[PDB]
Amino acid sequence: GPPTSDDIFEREYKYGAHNYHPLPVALERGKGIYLWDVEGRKYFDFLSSYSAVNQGHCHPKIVNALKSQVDKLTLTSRAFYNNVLGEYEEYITKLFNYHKVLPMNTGVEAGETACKLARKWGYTVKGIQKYKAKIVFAAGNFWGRTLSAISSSTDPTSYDGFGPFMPGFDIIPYNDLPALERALQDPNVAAFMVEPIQGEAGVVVPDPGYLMGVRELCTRHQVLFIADEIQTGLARTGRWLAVDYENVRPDIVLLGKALSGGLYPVSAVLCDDDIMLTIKPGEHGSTYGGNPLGCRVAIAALEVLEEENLAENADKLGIILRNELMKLPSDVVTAVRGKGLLNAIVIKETKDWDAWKVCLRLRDNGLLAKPTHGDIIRFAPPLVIKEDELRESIEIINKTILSF
Amino acid sequence: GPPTSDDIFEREYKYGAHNYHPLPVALERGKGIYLWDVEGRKYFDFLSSYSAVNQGHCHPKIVNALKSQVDKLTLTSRAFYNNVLGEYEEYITKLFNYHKVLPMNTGVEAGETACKLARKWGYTVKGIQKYKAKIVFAAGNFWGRTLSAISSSTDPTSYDGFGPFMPGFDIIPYNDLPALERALQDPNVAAFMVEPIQGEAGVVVPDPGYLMGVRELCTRHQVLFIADEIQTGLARTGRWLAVDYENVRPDIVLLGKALSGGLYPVSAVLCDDDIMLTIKPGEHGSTYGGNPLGCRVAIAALEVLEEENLAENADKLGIILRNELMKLPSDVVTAVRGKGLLNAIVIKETKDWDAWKVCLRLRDNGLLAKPTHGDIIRFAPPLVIKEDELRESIEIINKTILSF
Ligand SMILES: *C(=O)[C@H](C1=C(N)C[C@@H](C(=O)O)C1)C(F)(F)F
Repeated sequence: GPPTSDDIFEREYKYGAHNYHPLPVALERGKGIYLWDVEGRKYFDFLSSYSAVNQGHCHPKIVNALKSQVDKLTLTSRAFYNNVLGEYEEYITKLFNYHKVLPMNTGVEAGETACKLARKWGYTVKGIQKYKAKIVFAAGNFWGRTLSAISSSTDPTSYDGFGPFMPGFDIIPYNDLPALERALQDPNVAAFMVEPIQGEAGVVVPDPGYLMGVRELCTRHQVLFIADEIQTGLARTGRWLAVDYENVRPDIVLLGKALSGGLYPVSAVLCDDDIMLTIKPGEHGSTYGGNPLGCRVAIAALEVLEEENLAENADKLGIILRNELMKLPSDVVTAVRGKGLLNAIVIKETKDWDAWKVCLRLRDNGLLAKPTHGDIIRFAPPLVIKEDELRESIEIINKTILSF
Repeated sequence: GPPTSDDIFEREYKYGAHNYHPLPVALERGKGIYLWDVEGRKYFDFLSSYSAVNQGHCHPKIVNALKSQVDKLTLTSRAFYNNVLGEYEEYITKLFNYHKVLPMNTGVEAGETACKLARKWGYTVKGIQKYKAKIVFAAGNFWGRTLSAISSSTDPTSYDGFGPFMPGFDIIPYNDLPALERALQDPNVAAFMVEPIQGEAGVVVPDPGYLMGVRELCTRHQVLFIADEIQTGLARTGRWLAVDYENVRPDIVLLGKALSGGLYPVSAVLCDDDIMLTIKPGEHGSTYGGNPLGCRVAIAALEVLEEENLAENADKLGIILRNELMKLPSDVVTAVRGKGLLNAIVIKETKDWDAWKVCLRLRDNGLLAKPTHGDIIRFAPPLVIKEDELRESIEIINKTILSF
């Protein structure tokens, strides 16, 4: 017969690096909001592959886009033109209202690209002396695992044993406009990179007016505002971009994860000509960036978000979800936070009760969620979920919580 | 009607970043060794998407693996297990005879992973003081476009304007064993990372015995030998790994590009337990790394290379290609170099005549190649090419080169 779940666990333990400690579930099929493991059990997916499958698993429109293109052409490299890339470029730039896009594959590649743009613009436009340019980041940030990305992290698990670290990266507290203003007094700062909601830190939502104040300070001091929307973008928080809640237009927007509906690693860096064109031909690239197969699925993934009005659904259903989670007792859950369908709860963890235990029992009751800290659980189902599916999930959550 | 080639160029110029200056040809289909542009013209592909379509464009076996899996499950994220990853991990580790593999998406992510492994092993096993670890690179190296990767580059187009740079990277000449021996006197060196053939630098082939000498010096001084085979591996030079020509075993091997046959960004870091397990759960990863869709594609891509004996074909046909190119007059072609089907010619560049114009005319005569410097042209067709097709291509190259 086929492998069991324990077969799958031990094969990976023997032949794969040990860089992850996954929840013990061996999944074999996904469709829409549901996942199935190899034993045939069905689960509500309340992680959405860290918001990569906003459109649900294996969305038919995106799948058909991939199957149509894979028989024609999948990779020319950027040494030549292909017929798909410019169609995607015109589409995504008009959708988010920026001049240009630079295509990359993974989220951390988008962030590295943004750092390279900020520095090159800092030297060639702002007039910073080489190589004194600084980029400011917020404590709690997460944007990947390259040496550069971990050099801006305040989490020791990310950076311990991996130094020495990239110079020119400064860290300030999140949700702290006076701290930002102080940092931007230095004219060698080229950019501030920030998540409009910090996902990895525990769905940390900054105070109203924070994004508007970041925009005001960056513009005043001639500093690029880089908004990392790789997790928060693409309807997850109830808008095309989380910055849309305060009408804020960043200088550079990063997109990734759900840009492909989970079918292909596609990321994007959006900005206007005066920034984008500081990088000349030959000065930045990627083998697979902008390939025609990824472009076709990104177009379809974006079309799904717009056609099915998933931002409106995430906003309306997130209100219901937060409202129902807030009914849970306050000797069990200490806080409920989030926007749209990016939410989290904080449990009152004791010496013998934590969030990993809760998620194990949620899995036993047919709902998959992952804990982000010893006391925080994220709830992020695909945006295609309907109200009755959500209420059935809320039921599983309520029953699981108080069954402790 | 459909966009013309000029339409396609103009649209990318308007909506896409200008980080590339591609050869002006607009492809819409490819299969095997051939590409078709939107006007319907047919071309020999002598770039193979930088050796990512070693198996030829749209290889039916790889396409079938992608189409079969895209219906089932494409991305769970590493928070859970999927049933495919461990089958791939077992397959690739047994094929290359290393204990373990760490899956990533792009080549530069694999190189970043190797640098992190080297540093972590350097501090936790070798005993180097934090954070004094060094990694030595060879001048001319290329391993991607992150801030860390360009920090080791000697090509100003890669790094100029993008600093300040990552510390702890040292540079020595390529193909220079005395220089490596002198560099490895520093006990703080954790690793030497090197390409068995430098592709981006213009297909620079080191002297016989270089790789053996590298392995000897790295072992003698307790330094990790990291072999970057993202371009040279996977039958391109006539072996599973280019280091097989000298039968040496690196401590870490990097694979990328053709690991998917061009259908998906998949890369891999191979090494034994003593190195791999220095990275603990939660200390490294990637959203799309190890997803089931990429794994299914990679298994099929590797099976194609094995089943069709593409290494043997590249070895046999590459010597024919080089011998025929060497018959051109020295007034025109000053050097021919390569291994297997990774080859280049050096032309006698004048002020009126350069590699770009040769490649423009090659395109006019039905063959696509790209210059890597003003006087170097790479010739690297897919490894499924047949001898008669190669000889037809050689006639095109002869006619084009001698037509000036
Ligand atoms: C691949 O072997 C190599 C290239 C990269 N690496 C990135 C790609 C690009 O710049 O788009 C080209 C080379 F050396 F060109 F072949």
